[PDB]
Amino acid sequence: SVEPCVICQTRPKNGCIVHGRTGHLMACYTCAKKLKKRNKPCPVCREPIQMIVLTYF
Amino acid sequence: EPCVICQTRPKNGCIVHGRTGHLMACYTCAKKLKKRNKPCPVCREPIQMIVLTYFS
Ligand SMILES: [Zn+2]
Ligand SMILES: [Zn+2]
Ligand SMILES: [Zn+2]
Ligand SMILES: [Zn+2]
Repeated sequence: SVEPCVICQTRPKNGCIVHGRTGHLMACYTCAKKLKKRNKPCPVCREPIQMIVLTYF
Repeated sequence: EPCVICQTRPKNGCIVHGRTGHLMACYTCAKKLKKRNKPCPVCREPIQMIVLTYFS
């Protein structure tokens, strides 16, 4: 999607939530860290945030 | 923004090296690069890991 981060609605989607061989790119990196830090699941699949990847194009 | 290699499939292959990832290629072209021991196209750094990427 060409939309911004689902949480802050301002920063770009650059926080790949990675769980196994798939990642879910919906949030910015800082909002993705905030979810993981507060022990929140992946917004898309509600599966635990195994790791977060600062994504660039 | 199609895959830079096959110019057809979407960019869904996150080349991951450390905590940063470079999203320029599709997953199957990204596998092909890693398989053949080719570096990351963007930074020419080793492909540690490839991630099939999907949006919300
Ligand atoms: Zn955000
Ligand atoms: Zn997920
Ligand atoms: Zn491709
Ligand atoms: Zn790279």
